Amino acid sequence: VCERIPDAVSPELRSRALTIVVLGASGDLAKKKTFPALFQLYCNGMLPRDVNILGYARSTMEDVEKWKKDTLAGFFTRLDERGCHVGNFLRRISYMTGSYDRDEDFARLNERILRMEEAFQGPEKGGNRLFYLALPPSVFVGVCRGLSKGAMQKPELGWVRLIVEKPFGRDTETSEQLSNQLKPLFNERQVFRIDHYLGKEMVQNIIVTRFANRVFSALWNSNSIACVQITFKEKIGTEGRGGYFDSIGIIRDVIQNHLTQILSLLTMEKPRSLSAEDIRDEKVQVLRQVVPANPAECVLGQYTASADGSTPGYLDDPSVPKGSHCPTFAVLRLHVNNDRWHGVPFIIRAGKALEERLLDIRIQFKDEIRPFGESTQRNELVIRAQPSEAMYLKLTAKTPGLLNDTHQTELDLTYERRYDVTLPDAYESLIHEALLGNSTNFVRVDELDAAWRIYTPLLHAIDRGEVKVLPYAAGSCGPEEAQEFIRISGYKTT
Amino acid sequence: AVSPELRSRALTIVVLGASGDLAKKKTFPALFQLYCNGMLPRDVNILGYARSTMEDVEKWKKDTLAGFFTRLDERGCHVGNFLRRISYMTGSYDRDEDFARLNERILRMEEAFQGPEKGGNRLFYLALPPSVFVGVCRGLSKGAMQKPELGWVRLIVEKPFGRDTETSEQLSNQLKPLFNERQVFRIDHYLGKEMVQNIIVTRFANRVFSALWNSNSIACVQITFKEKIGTEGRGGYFDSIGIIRDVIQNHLTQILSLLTMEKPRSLSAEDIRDEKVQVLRQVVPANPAECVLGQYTASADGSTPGYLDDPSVPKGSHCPTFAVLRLHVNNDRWHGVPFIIRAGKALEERLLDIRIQFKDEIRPFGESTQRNELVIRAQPSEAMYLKLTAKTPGLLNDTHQTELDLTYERRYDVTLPDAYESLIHEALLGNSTNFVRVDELDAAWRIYTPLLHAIDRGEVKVLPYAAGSCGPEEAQEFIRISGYKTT
Amino acid sequence: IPDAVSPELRSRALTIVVLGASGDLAKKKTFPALFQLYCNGMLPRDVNILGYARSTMEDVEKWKKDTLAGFFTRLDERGCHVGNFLRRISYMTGSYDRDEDFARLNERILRMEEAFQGPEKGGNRLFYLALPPSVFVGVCRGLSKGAMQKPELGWVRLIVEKPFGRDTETSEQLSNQLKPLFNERQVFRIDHYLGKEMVQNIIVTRFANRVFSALWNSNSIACVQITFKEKIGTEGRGGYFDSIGIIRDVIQNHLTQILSLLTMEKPRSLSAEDIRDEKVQVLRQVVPANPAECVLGQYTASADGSTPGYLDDPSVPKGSHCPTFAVLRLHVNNDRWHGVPFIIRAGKALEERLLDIRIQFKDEIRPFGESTQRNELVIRAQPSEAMYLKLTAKTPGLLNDTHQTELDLTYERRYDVTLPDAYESLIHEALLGNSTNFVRVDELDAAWRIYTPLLHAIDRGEVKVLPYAAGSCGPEEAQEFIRISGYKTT
Amino acid sequence: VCERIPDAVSPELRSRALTIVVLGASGDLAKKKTFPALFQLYCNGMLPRDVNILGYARSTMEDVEKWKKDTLAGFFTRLDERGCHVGNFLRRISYMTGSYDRDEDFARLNERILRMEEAFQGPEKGGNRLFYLALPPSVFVGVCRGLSKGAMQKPELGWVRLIVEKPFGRDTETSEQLSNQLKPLFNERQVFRIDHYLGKEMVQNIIVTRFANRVFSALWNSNSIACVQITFKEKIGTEGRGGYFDSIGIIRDVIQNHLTQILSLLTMEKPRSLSAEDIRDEKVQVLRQVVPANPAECVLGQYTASADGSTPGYLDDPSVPKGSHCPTFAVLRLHVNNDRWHGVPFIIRAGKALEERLLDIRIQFKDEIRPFGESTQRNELVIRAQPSEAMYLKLTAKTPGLLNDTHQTELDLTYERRYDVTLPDAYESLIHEALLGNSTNFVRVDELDAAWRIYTPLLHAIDRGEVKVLPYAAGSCGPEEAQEFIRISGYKTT
Ligand SMILES: [Cl-]
Ligand SMILES: [Cl-]
Ligand SMILES: [Cl-]
Ligand SMILES: [Cl-]
Ligand SMILES: [Cl-]
Ligand SMILES: [Cl-]
Ligand SMILES: [Cl-]
Ligand SMILES: [Cl-]
Ligand SMILES: [Cl-]
Ligand SMILES: [Cl-]
Ligand SMILES: [Cl-]
Ligand SMILES: [Cl-]
Ligand SMILES: [Cl-]
Ligand SMILES: [Cl-]
Ligand SMILES: [Cl-]
Ligand SMILES: [Cl-]
Ligand SMILES: [Cl-]
Ligand SMILES: [Cl-]
Ligand SMILES: [Cl-]
Ligand SMILES: [Cl-]
Ligand SMILES: [Cl-]
Ligand SMILES: [Cl-]
Ligand SMILES: [Cl-]
Repeated sequence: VCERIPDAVSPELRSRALTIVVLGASGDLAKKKTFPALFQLYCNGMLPRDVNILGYARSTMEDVEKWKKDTLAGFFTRLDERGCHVGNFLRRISYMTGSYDRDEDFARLNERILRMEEAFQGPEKGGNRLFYLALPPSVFVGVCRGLSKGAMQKPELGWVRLIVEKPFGRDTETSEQLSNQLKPLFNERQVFRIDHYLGKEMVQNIIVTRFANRVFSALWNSNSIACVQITFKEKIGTEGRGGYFDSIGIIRDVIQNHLTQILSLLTMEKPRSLSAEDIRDEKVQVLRQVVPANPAECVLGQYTASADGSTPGYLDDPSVPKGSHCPTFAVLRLHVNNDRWHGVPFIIRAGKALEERLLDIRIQFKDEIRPFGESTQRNELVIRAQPSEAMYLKLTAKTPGLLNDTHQTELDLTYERRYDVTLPDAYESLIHEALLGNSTNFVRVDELDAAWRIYTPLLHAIDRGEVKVLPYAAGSCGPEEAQEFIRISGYKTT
Repeated sequence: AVSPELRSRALTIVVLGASGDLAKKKTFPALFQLYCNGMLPRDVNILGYARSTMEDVEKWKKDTLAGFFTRLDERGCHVGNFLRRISYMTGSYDRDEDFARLNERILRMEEAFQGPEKGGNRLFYLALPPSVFVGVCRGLSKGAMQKPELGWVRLIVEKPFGRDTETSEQLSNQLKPLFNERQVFRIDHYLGKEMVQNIIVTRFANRVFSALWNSNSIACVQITFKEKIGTEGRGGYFDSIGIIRDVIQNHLTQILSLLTMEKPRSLSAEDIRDEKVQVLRQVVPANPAECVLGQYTASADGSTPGYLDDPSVPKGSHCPTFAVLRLHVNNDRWHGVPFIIRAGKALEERLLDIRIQFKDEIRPFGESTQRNELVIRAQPSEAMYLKLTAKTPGLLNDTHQTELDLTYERRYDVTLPDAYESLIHEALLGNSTNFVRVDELDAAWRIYTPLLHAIDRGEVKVLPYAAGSCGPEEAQEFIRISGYKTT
Repeated sequence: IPDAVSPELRSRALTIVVLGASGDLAKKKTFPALFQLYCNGMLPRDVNILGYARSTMEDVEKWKKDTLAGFFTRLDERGCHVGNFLRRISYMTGSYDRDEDFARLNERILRMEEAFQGPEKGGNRLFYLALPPSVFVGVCRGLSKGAMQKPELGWVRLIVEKPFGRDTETSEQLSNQLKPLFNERQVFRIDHYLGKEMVQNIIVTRFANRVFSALWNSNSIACVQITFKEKIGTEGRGGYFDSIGIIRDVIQNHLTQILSLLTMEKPRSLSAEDIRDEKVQVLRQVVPANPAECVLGQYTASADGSTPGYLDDPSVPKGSHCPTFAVLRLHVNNDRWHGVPFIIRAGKALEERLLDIRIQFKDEIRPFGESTQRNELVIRAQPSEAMYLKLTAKTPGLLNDTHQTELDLTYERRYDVTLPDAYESLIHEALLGNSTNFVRVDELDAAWRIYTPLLHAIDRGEVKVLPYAAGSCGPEEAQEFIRISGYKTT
Repeated sequence: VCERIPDAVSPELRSRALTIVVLGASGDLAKKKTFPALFQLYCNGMLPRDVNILGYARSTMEDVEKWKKDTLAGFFTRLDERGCHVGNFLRRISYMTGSYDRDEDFARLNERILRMEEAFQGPEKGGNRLFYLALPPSVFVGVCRGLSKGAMQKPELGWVRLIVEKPFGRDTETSEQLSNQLKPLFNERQVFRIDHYLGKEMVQNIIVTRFANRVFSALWNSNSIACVQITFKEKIGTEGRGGYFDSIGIIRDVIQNHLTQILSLLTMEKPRSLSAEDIRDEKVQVLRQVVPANPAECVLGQYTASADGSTPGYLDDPSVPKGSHCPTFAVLRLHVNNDRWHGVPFIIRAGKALEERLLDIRIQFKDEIRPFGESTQRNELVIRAQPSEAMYLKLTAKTPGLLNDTHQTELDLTYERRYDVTLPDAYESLIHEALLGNSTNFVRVDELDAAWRIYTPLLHAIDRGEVKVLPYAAGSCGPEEAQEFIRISGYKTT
């Protein structure tokens, strides 16, 4: 049932105007993730009453109000509680057809931004501008140069922040050139490199789990931990738009960015404070100590057609080039060369067209050899980030009853069972943090370099045809070689 | 489903003191459950031996005895068949003629056995008043024993085991020539509770608890016993015992030994009992300065009368119905770790739990965090939960306290056995691990005797508290000052 | 003399200006260290050492030969180089407050820089400020105003000596007065303890070895003691001391540097800022010393009469309550050091000359009990630079029976090395642009924050100052306080 | 200079007569080790004034006084301080010719002992009789049966203790049969199985080093220790008497007994007390958790002639059978399957005809990866039991002086340079402890079984000709394959 939206905007966003410009408003990401997150933040009353959401793309628009009502509003989610606010929120959105390379079209955008900023009834003159760059990577530097050249606020009249989306190059060299191309354009402080995993409720809780608790603090090192596994599983393939993926692969898409962020949070030292800089300095520090993934210590897969025929093979896609050896699956063994993690194996898994949708972290502890031996098995801390948010500790306990034996049990915490809260999407958090000027859950220039350095030797070997890409039926668990590799790497299954 | 060892030879379970409140309320019901579980042989001989000159045994068995049996909605059809196994005998606890009469009957039952071995195993359950104990033991040893190489003889013995080190040592010396330690099964029913039996698994089958179980990670250990009930009617018995001798010396010291012991050499009985004795021998004797005592007064409204309002209770009695103690374990694992042992009657709730409180993680969260805590609740509802700090779910960067819970009533369909089912079974299976050993008993009395003597000399102050309240206010301040951080 | 000069010192001119050349510190510590670095071939042979002071001396050559050269040490090996080195020293009478005199200084440095036969046209300037604290900001303003080297023609580095204020407020003031004058990068705040061979080895002992690394936390360590003892009193310079006290003189600076190196976390690298960031970090977690957790002393005359009482000095004001002795219990509020007591000791007119670090480990209760006692890692920085670990071992022979033994390392026995003075290292490091063994602006603030509440309680007459005979071990109350604080002896 | 002997006999030995019977007095072990140790114990005033030393053997005597003066006294050591006491001590020794199998001669042995016991002027009647069995293993059970049958003291009139020398079988089965053959003859308490390593100053200090000190206690487990090495080196070969060695080998001679005792003391848990059975219970406990040595994880050698010709080859000995594959050298990798030692490699080395005489223990700790990396190396705890008794900890420190580099240093303790004490021979301690009834430094029946169980699968593989025995020149460091095996096993060289 429909209810009033509070004026709960952060006080640091009240005094001056607010213009959120979504560059690439026509794009799949903006319609599926950006505009829905803005709607939820508006409904939560976390954005000002008078925000200006400006869509800008090359798409010509015959009816912006039909696009807003039919296309945009279709992707909004809590419509049984917030369906009434759709109209009011959409009243805040405006659209603009413009190029990503022509200066006049960038003078147009700024003139509209000035026009909206002048409409403000609050105390301070000027305005704060947040730019969401949801564009194809071929136009990125074009937009950045254009925005920096003449879409910036006057000095001492409001902050200008830039939310930037992946891809961030294809390896160390291509990424480094993009970072150098952006260095004269904007300060590091104004760039907000999005990796949506850093906005997931269970990824945001890693740092608390680890450093607010002595139980995990005392155990979080090579003396107690035997193996660390990071898993990404998807039932969906890379169909329709599979030619886009052929150029990327599973390592560049999921492993380099998303699962390396989880790796940095799980392996970092305790931060000097909970400041952004202090947290990101520990993230860079550990990533700089990860030995580059080696081709011998990995397994790759590419999905074939499903047992029945429902899901077609990866190569059946017309966008996919003939005889492509692009991996849709990868399992890697990683080593962190420091005194906390010496000898602890890190198993990173990511695959498409698998048996289930999964995102979890598995901290498997050493066995307690005596006095139980075979009557016991490795404890494990499991943090499952999706489908259902849960954290559970797997242990051994006496079989309940008159029978004197052991069994495996769990000390569980299930978020759907424990809390009434309808959790926010990763993009709600991240967009909010960017408005609150909080950089901790945003990839730093050096944090990005450190990530590419782990995977580039491997990515290049793959691209040279040096690493074998094994087939697997869509809907199966992946190649059989992968489970043997996982076993041999150090992970004891349950 | 009987043990193959129990199949071969006759089995005679003799309950000495069958007319007593313990036998009817705890022994016979546990025997019924083992019989129903098919853990006892079908041709088992349960022989009640007491001073009661009762006329109608069949009426006693049907009306009195059967009334205390529990799963009658599931296994109450077997009442008749089980009761058909029970026989009764009037006899004295001091006359050889009455034990000769006992040996005579057990023999007439053993000879009736249709199995392979011509002898017969004897388990004696001594549920007697302590003034007749040595009398019975001498009588049973003199002429109620089984012939060599024709079946074992096992003696289950109930508390009290003296009142201090000297009186207990006396009793152990009186029993030494009568039976060998292996034959003696000293019952402490806490060692039969599902959560107490899981201590050893929790601690030594898991690296998570193993790594953390020492002074580097643990800040404080608390053992709690709470009862809403007072000395309701039978206050004259309690007056002579007190809360330390009743609960703390036996029950909570068993929990203390299992929580503080080193890792055993194996899961054998003596290897486990050797570690229990070892730690108890390193507990510094409780000091009168490091304790708080209470005696309950009438409840705020009047429902529960005061301890001294009981006519069985002598005038001006300074008997403690409540006690909180701080204990120190003088070894390298537990150096500096405070142990808080709590036991009281007429309190706010029924509770039996263990609290392992870990050190605070000072940085980087400071006030945004609080000590982790591993809580093991043995009753009212068998639970094990680990208290932690986590980010408040949602669109806010704050912290909150959460739990990684395991609740046995929610997780399992198993209707758990009574403490006496386990122990009686273990005694038939000849497993001594959950039975107080002669030296284990001495080590326990040595911790509390200096304190008990100080109390008995009128050296320790016994503070009043309203029945139904949390006890004296001095106790919570003592707990705080002892090392335990409240939430 | 070898050509062991660093290549950055070679291309450009080098001018080392010693401001306060007539001062006791200059003749006793600065000029002797410069001589050793010249002899070692660590300084260019065409170096310009310019003494700048208020002294109106007539004969510089006599001052250099008789006064200066008298304090030089290896003269059985380097006596022949005295002449050549002294030929590099020049002197210049001038004020610390007149711009014309600093202009005259700038004028001289430029004439010297123009005389250089090397490739570059500019010149590197190192200024050693060995001045009384009342003229400090005067000199800094004058030097910054017009004694600086042109842009892209050489670095300007400033070596600054203690006192750095008298508490947090006075120190903060001085740091703010210097902020617009020089970039922190150029400022080299000297604390000579960071140049001592045993203090320089703390970081290696601790983080290059798993034996000490595994043991360096509250689980294994029971007590940490830092000791400073001197047989010498004020002896002549009492009024000079009266205004400072033992805490401001030794404890706040010297022993807090040892405290930071002993308590810091493992650095991200061996870079200056990575090391100095861990030093600031721990100091920011030391709970401020409390007046209840300390013992103070002031020496009286020695049992016989040899050493007179502190108050017998005419420079010392009548009825002065200045402490010549202090023992303190300090707490470091972090997860590595929670519950570990830190006992910091410093006193004058005591039984012996000592500077050592004592890490006392927890007792192994069982199976030896009374047959054993706490292990101890002792690092003695002077009189005889050594490191030894105190342990329990079986009594050798047909007995059993335990005894206390040591696994020793004595530097004068094991090495033929004749170690450099603390000032040789640091002066060298300042020329090499290495800031790791120099007090950072924030590192200084963090140090004063520990002692200022206590220093103020002392200055308000709130803390009792107990007497002790010169040559004794100090007040008896101090030993009992040490015992009660957590330290056990035998 | 010559001085009076004190009456420093332990009070428990003062009360009743003492008869030390050396069975096999003509033997090389008695003349080289037993009688010299007795002389030192007599000189120390640790034996009664009126002891009776009775030599018993098969060897006919032509002049006992000449054997005593010329042969026996020749092996006595401190003759510049104790040369004057030689006469007085030798006056206590008597000799007896007799068999090791005929009862007739054991009745004579009992007859002489009672005669000596009756001569006692002290309080208590009867006598304490210590039997030192220095016999060839073919007569062992013969002697034990004879001594038990009728050379035992009357009940409640004095203890009868038996010192028994190696060999204790050749594997588990042969050892077990010998222990069962002795079970009805004597109680375990009365048997004192000698392993002379348990009498060495540095071996006796292991237990103190480890459990009286928190520095070593905290560090003594898999979290800090990377590798543990036990070394035995001898310059001597099997010169003249090779026939006896051929039947034994280096594993049965040194590794199974001597170095496994060092292994048990280095790996055991902390004892419940310093009582004999509390210490011996921990020794059995760890030995019962050592995985049996595997043929794949070992290197064997047999010495050839020295580079010059001084020391001849092992096979050049006529006592040595033709084409013998007996190992004079062995290096093994051992694993202790418990939570303290999981993953820690144990390297056990023993060889004859090597470069030097050595007996040392090396406890190599894990590297400290950061911040020093290559500027540092693994710390090590070295306990050298002979030639010179030193204990030293190897560490990294700053190079003294101006130079800001690192170097390797030591925190040393050398016993000849820190104590004035002329240390006793291993046999002085052990004989003394046997008189003082202290069993802690004597192999227990179960401790012996646990030792054989580690080496028997390997010994049998060797005896079946399944393990390769590599040659090495006498005086060299052994086969080159051994140093590569040591490296690969986990030990990082100096
Ligand atoms: Cl197809
Ligand atoms: Cl989901
Ligand atoms: Cl839950
Ligand atoms: Cl490459
Ligand atoms: Cl004790
Ligand atoms: Cl909750
Ligand atoms: Cl649950
Ligand atoms: Cl016992
Ligand atoms: Cl008492
Ligand atoms: Cl703080
Ligand atoms: Cl010195
Ligand atoms: Cl010494
Ligand atoms: Cl030395
Ligand atoms: Cl203040
Ligand atoms: Cl005679
Ligand atoms: Cl005997
Ligand atoms: Cl044997
Ligand atoms: Cl054992
Ligand atoms: Cl085992
Ligand atoms: Cl030697
Ligand atoms: Cl030495
Ligand atoms: Cl055993
Ligand atoms: Cl075999």
